[PDB]
Amino acid sequence: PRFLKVKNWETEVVLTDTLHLKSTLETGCTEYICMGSIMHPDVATKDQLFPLAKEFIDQYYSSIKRFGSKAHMERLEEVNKEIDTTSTYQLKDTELIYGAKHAWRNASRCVGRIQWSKLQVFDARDCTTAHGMFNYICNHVKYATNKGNLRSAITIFPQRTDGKHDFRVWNSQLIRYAGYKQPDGSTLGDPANVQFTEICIQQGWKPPRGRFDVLPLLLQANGNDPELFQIPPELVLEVPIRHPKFEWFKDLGLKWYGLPAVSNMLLEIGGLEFSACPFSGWYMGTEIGVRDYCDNSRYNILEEVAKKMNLDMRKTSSLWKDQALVEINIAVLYSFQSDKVTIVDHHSATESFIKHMENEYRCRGGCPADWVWIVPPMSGSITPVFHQEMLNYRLTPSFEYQPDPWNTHVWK
Amino acid sequence: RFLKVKNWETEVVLTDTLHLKSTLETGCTEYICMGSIMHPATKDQLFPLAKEFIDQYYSSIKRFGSKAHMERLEEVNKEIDTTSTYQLKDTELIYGAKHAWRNASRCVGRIQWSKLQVFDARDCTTAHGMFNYICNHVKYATNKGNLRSAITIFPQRTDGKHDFRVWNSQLIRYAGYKQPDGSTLGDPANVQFTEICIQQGWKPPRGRFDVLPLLLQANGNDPELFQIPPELVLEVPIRHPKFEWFKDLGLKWYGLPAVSNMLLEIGGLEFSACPFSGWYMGTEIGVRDYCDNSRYNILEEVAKKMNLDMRKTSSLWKDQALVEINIAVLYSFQSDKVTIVDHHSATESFIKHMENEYRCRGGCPADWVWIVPPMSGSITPVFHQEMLNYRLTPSFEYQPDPWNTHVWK
Ligand code: HEM
Ligand code: HEM
Ligand SMILES: CCCOc1ccc(-c2ccc3c(C)cc(N)nc3c2)cc1CN
Ligand SMILES: CCCOc1ccc(-c2ccc3c(C)cc(N)nc3c2)cc1CN
Ligand SMILES: CCCOc1ccc(-c2ccc3c(C)cc(N)nc3c2)cc1CN
Ligand SMILES: CCCOc1ccc(-c2ccc3c(C)cc(N)nc3c2)cc1CN
Ligand SMILES: [Zn+2]
Repeated sequence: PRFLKVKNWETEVVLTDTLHLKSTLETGCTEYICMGSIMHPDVATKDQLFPLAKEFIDQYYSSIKRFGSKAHMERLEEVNKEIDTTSTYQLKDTELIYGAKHAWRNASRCVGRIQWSKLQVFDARDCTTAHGMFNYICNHVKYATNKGNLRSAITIFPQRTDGKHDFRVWNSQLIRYAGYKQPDGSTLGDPANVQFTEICIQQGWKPPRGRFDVLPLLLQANGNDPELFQIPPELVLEVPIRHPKFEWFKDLGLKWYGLPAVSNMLLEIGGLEFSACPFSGWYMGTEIGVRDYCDNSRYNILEEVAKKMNLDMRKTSSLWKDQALVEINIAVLYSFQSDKVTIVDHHSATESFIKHMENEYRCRGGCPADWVWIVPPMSGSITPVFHQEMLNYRLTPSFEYQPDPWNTHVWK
Repeated sequence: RFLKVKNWETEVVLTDTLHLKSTLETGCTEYICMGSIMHPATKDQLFPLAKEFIDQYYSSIKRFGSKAHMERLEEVNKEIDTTSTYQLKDTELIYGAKHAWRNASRCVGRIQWSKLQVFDARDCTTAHGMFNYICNHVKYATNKGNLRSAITIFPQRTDGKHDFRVWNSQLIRYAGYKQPDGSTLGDPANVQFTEICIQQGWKPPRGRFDVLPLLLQANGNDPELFQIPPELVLEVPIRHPKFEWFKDLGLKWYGLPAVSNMLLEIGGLEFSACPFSGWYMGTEIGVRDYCDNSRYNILEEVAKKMNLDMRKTSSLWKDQALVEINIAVLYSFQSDKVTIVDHHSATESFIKHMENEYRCRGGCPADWVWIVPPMSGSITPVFHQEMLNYRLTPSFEYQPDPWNTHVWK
């Protein structure tokens, strides 16, 4: 079965996927089970690495329309000799850039991929220490932020060698707010970040103990113990959240940071593993997790918004949760737009993704897409991705999950 | 292998063993997942299918290996030998029909699966008799607004040239007419079937909420038209608890969702006509796609009457009007005492249902893509619930529309 077809049930457009033939790794599904809603369903040896590097180099020389050329054959022989004599190899700058852009292009869960070719790639493979990691990360944050006109970027630190000298960013994102578990069980700040917050304090961080404390960077170079650094506050662009109609919404005291920069994933290119590779874009409004904050000793933001809206909160069928959720998302978009900080709403983002997906089917022969993650977390059926059938499969280069470094790190 | 499913809000982990019993394919492979794709016998093949079903029936009544289990297997085997098919016992039909619902991975309403009223219509021979059985189904299931789940099962497929079919997609739906300009009077989802009914002799009233006639096919014959008696069709005028102008939109909907175009498979037997009904979850009610005027959706018109800024999508006017429409649907059914469930309560019930099924059955096949409601997904408890999807039998299946296969006479 060389071709697979997907249908859009609103428009009746049918697209034909051949790209899936290049899929490399297992999905977790079988002919008898689907694991599509499952969150996640020793270094490479010499013999394991030869074919993975050849596949990548072949793909690279095809993309630049030099497949089979003298340069292609010479590059292949060079890589083969490096693996034979050193058990690994080094990517050229061009291949690194190509590989990072294509890991984004291949990210089946990412709705923002129409932008994939504009990624700014910062080569930090000469970095040797956590201070140098901090320098690279500050420059990335400053460049990507661009005074609110956000630019997508990735910074790539040295690849894994024996697995005992890994570079890692222990933060899950470069910018996130601390959370503090109180003795009485309540949470101050962002509840998602309580474990990592406790690690930072344990490493020596003196917490301000506020609602929106930007966490320090915890940076690990060359397998050494990680080191704490404070991001300069002038580099952290933030948006106060207010509402175009509800005067009281600003009184909730909410703000969010402008730059989503995920820093705990692994970038895999040609069998090489870049365990420190923070990448950033701009937000879709629904992602901003200000909803889980506590306004007082007992109430969510969602509950507190509904209470200030004078909604009936005794029955679920009044849809007070739905009403409040819409208004919170209105406030997020209004505030970012008012402050001229790049943000995209879920209608625009999904409409762009469908245009992206069609272009990729036409020009590339397919587009791996994970419906469970592409459909936004609200108003699903009124966005164009809901009635769009998708095929999910794993192409390389790719971004991958990796274990939390505190679970594996051997402390010096 | 046992497979774990995790809820990422509660951290509850359930262990799935039931998927090891599934025998039908899902469409996915090791290299490609097709979870968002909508649609991914002979004498010689029938008895293994029948044996598998008879086995699980007698296992379910804790009489596996019993004398009656063996005799029934011997009876079914002889009957396939001599007649190329077999007939289910009344008890087996009821078990089979209930477990087809129990196994419907896309249905969020399955906490109710064992309370299903099963109507045996296997003695039916004509479209007039189908009409009678269907009228009795509608009347019983409607129950003056205290809706009750029911299925009516017509005779099984024989050689494939004598199928019983309900040509309607639901027992009760509104007509939809192609307007001279291009807009739509009535339900846009039903324009094609409406044209079929008009071609078949139906005289259309050409309003916004014309209940379609039943188009009924018995024994492979040409289908016949019938008008459901209007007093059997319970309807709810849609109004809003805050917006007094909502009732001026003139919208209404019918109370009884009764899907009639799917195929029920039990023990290798195929029941091509088997309309089943329950009650609505409010988000299902497709009143959103109606046209108020010559150019505007109900969604666009509701946003207008709400005085929202409709020039930019980031004002979220679509999301705001959608919530208000769904508030009005629920308020209206509740005000008229017609059974309805909101998507918060329904998904909460389904999580409890999963817990029950993992405890007593070792798993629950679930299709996340279809279980998560079409609005406010992540603030319902199913969003963060991992699910395993697999195909068990008895099951409800899709089948082609009869007007693509039927040869007229
Ligand atoms: C430019 C604007 C971008 C937007 C609007 C965007 C949007 C999104 C959204 C909404 C998600 C799902 C979020 C969730 O479920 O919580 C996502 C996931 C993801 N994005 Fe993008 N994204 C952008 C840029 C990027 C870039 C620059 C990269 C990498 C170079 C990237 C890689 C990924 C990956 C790997 C995932 C999946 C993470 C996982 O599997 O856990 N994105 N994106
Ligand atoms: C009792 C109240 C019930 C509720 C609230 C309910 C709810 C739902 C919903 C919301 C869907 C998906 C809707 C959509 O995607 O448009 C669905 C699918 C389905 N339901 Fe239920 N349901 C109920 C009863 C039943 C009964 C009694 C049966 C059969 C005996 C049944 C069989 C199915 C099947 C087979 C599907 C999937 C159809 C397909 O795969 O295309 N449901 N249900
Ligand atoms: C905790 C389970 C959810 O996992 C997730 C969920 C989302 C993303 C993610 C990654 C990159 C993004 C970029 C560059 C821009 C943007 N607007 N959004 C992003 C969202 C990562 C992970 C895993 N680190
Ligand atoms: C270790 C991180 C814990 O946080 C987590 C953990 C898990 C999920 C989660 C789980 C299931 C999802 C499904 C089925 C679809 C989707 N589109 N997204 C999901 C996101 C989010 C968060 C963030 N609260
Ligand atoms: C048109 C594409 C989607 O297909 C669908 C979508 C939904 C259902 C369905 C079936 C039975 C239901 C019952 C008994 C109650 C209820 N409240 N809802 C139901 C919804 C069927 C089909 C197959 N036609
Ligand atoms: C011939 C029937 C035409 O109507 C149709 C046809 C198709 C779908 C449809 C398509 C894809 C869906 C996905 C990926 C998830 C989900 N949860 N639901 C879906 C429903 C609905 C309708 C109802 N308008
Ligand atoms: Zn799958």
